[PDB]
Amino acid sequence: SKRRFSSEHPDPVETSIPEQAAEIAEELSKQHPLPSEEPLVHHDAGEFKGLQRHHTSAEEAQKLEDGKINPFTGREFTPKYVDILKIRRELPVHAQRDEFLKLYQNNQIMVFVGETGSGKTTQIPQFVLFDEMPHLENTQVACTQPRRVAAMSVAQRVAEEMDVKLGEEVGYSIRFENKTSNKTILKYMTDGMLLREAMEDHDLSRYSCIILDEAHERTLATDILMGLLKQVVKRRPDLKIIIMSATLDAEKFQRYFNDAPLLAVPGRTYPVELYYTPEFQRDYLDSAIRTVLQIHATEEAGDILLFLTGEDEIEDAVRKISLEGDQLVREEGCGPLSVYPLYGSLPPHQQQRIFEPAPESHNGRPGRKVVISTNIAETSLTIDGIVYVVDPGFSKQKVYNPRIRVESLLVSPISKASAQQRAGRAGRTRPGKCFRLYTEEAFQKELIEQSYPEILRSNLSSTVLELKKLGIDDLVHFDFMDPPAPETMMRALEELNYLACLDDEGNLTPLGRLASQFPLDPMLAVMLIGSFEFQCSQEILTIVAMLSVPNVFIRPTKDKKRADDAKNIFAHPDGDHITLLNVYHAFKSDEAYEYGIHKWCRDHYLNYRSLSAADNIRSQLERLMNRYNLELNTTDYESPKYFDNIRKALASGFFMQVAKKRSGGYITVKDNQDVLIHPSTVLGHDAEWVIYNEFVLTSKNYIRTVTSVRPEWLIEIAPAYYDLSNFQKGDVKLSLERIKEKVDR
Ligand SMILES: Nc1ncnc2c1ncn2[C@@H]1O[C@H](COP(=O)(O)OP(=O)(O)O)[C@@H](O)[C@H]1O
Ligand SMILES: [Mg+2]
Ligand code: NI
Repeated sequence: SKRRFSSEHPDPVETSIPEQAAEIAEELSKQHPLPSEEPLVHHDAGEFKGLQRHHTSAEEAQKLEDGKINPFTGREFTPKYVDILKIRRELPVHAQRDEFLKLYQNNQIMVFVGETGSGKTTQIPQFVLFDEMPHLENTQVACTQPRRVAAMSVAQRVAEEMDVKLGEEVGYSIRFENKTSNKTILKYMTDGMLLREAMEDHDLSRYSCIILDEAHERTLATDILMGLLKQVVKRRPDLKIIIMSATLDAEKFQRYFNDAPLLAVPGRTYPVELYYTPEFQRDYLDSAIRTVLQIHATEEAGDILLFLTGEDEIEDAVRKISLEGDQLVREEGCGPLSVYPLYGSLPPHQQQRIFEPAPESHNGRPGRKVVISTNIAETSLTIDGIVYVVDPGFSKQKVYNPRIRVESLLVSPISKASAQQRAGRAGRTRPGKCFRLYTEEAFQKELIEQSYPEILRSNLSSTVLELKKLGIDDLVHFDFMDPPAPETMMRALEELNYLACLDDEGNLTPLGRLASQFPLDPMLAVMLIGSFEFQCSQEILTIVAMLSVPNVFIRPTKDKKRADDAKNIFAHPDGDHITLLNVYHAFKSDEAYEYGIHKWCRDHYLNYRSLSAADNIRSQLERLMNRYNLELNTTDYESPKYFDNIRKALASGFFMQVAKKRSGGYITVKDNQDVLIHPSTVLGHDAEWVIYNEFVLTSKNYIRTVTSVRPEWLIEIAPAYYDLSNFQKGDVKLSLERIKEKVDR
C-alpha cells in the first residue's frame, strides 16, 4: 500500500531542498530544450566500393590496408603506418582473422579469448571496422575497458595503426576526459562511460558493434553492461556484441550469452622461470627495490616490470630506484637504467613514456628499462621487451562490509590467477623470469584462487540509480551474471529515497533524473544540485571537484612538521571540507601562478597532479551545471552566513554520514557505530556534530574528512531521516530528543 506521510513522518521528496533546486532547473530547461546530439560525419569516395558488409574476408581488407590511400579518410597512407602495419601483422590474432570474421558475420554475440599481448584490443576492433564499415551506415564501434589508462593508451596506439589523428576517426572517452568528435568511428572508452551513454540512449543506437573487453576482470560496470546488452540484442537485430577475455576458460560466458560461440587464440607465451623467497617478506617495498637492482646488475638484457599498488608508493619507488640505479652506474659501471611509473591517474603524455626503448649502454653492460606499475599491467596492456617481472603479491582491492555497509579500498594479497597473469607478462618476447616476493608455499596454499566479482563487493547506491535511469523497474530480477545480496540492493533503494532521488514507489524524481546526469556518487550530485538554493554553488562546485581527487596534501614520513605547517596555511578548523575549498582557491590564485605553479605546489607540500585533475573536473562539472540550468552563485565572504551556507549544502547531501561526539570518540547516526576522528584531524570543543566524507576501517574505525554542523540544520534539511521514530535507543536519540524539545521552546 502507498506509504502515508505526515509532519511526524514527512515525505523525503517534499522536504528536499535539492529537489526544489532540480524542479527549478527542469522548468528552465523546458524553456529552451537541448538540441539533439551533433551528427556523425564520415569520408566516402568509393574506397570501400568492392566490399560487402558482413561478407568481407581478410584478403580484401589486406588489399585495402596495402593500398596507397587510407580508406577511412582519403589521405595517402604515411610511411610510418606501413612499418607499423608490417609488425602488427605478426600478432597472433592475425592468423585467425578469417575465422573471426566468419564468427562475427554469422552470430549476433560471440566470445573471443586470448592471452594478453595477443592483439585483442588493438587489432579486433580494426577487423570489425573493415567488415562492418560502421561509418558508411551512420554508426560507430565501441570497445570498453575497465581501466582508464588502457582505454587512453590503446586509443593512442590504434590511431597510429590506422594512420588517423587521435580524437578524429579513433578517439577515447573517460569520465571528465573526452577525446572524440563527429569524425570518430572507433571509440575506446571505459566501461563506466558506455554505461553512462546507455543511461541516455537505452538501445545505444549509435553503435553497430559493441566490444566488452577485459571481461574476465568482472567489474561492476562490465557486469551491468553484459546484463543490459543481453536484452538490447533482442530489440536490435542490427547490433553485434563481442565479449573479449584473457581467461581461456570462458564456458560460463558462452552459457550466459545464449550458447554464443567461442573463438580462442592459442597461447604463445615463452617459458617463465619462477623464483620464490625462502621466507615471508615482512616489508615488501624494500625487498622489491633490492630485487630490481639485483636483476639490473646480474641478468642479461631485458626490461623489468615491477607490480606495486598505488601512486604515492610507485612515485616513492621510482625515486629510490632511479637514485640507486644511478649509484650503480657510477660505482659498478652498470648500464643505464630508465625508470617509469604507471598508475590510474597518470596523464597521457606520461603514460606514453612507458613504451620508450631502454637507454643504450655506452659501457658494455646492458642498458635497461624498469616500469613500476599497478595491475594495469597485469592483463590490460603490454610493454614490448619485458623479460623480468617482480611480483610483491599485493594490489589495492575494494572490500565491502555488509553489516556496516561500507566499501573500503585496501592493499591486500592478490589471487593465484593474478599471480599467474603477472608472471606471464615476462614471457611475451622470450623465456623470462618472475621473482615472487613470497614463498612457493604461500603461493600454493595461502593465496585465494580467484577474486570475487566487484558487484559482490560494492555498495550499490550508484548502481541502483543507473539501473533506474536505464528504465529497470524490477531490480531484484535484473539478469546479473552473479546477483548481489538482495539486502544490499534494498539498502541502496532506501538511501536513494532519503536523498529524494527516488520516491517511495521506486520511481525517479526530477532530482534523481538530474543527479543521473552527473558522473558522481549520488550524495555528491545531490549536494551539488541543491547548492544554488544555499547561495554557495560556486563553492560547493569547488568542494565536489576536490572530493573527486585524492588527498592533495603531501606528508613525507621524515618531514611531518614542515608538511603539517604548510597544510595549516589552508586548514579551516572543524571544517576539512572548507580546507579543500581554501587549497583549490590558492592553487588557482594569481600569486601561485606568478610564483610558478609547479614550484608553488612543491614548496607548499601539495600534489600538482591531483589539483590539476580537480581543476579539470571543476570545469567539466561547471559545463554540466550550465547545460542543466543550475545557477552558479555565491555569498559575500564577510556575510555571517558564508560558512553556514556551505555547511548546510554539505549536509543536504551527506546527512546520512553524520557522527555525534559521545556524551561520556564519536557515534555514527547511521548504524550507531563507535568511531574515532581520524588522526589527520583534531576538532575543537564546539564540534558535537560532524559530517564525514569517509569511514576508515583498520584495526579500529575512524571517520575522515570531517566538518562540524549544527544538528538543528540536520533536522531542518533532512526531517524524514532525522525522524526520531527511526532511531534505536541511545546516546544519539537522546541528544536528538533534547535538540527537538529546545527547537520548539
Ligand atoms: N600502446 C602501445 N604501443 C606500442 N605497441 C603496443 C601498444 N599496445 C600494444 N602494443 C603491441 O601490440 C600488441 C597487441 O597488444 P593488444 O592488442 O593490447 O593485446 P591484448 O589486448 O590482446 O592484450 C602487443 O603484443 C604489443 O606488441
Ligand atoms: Mg587488451
Ligand atoms: Ni523472484
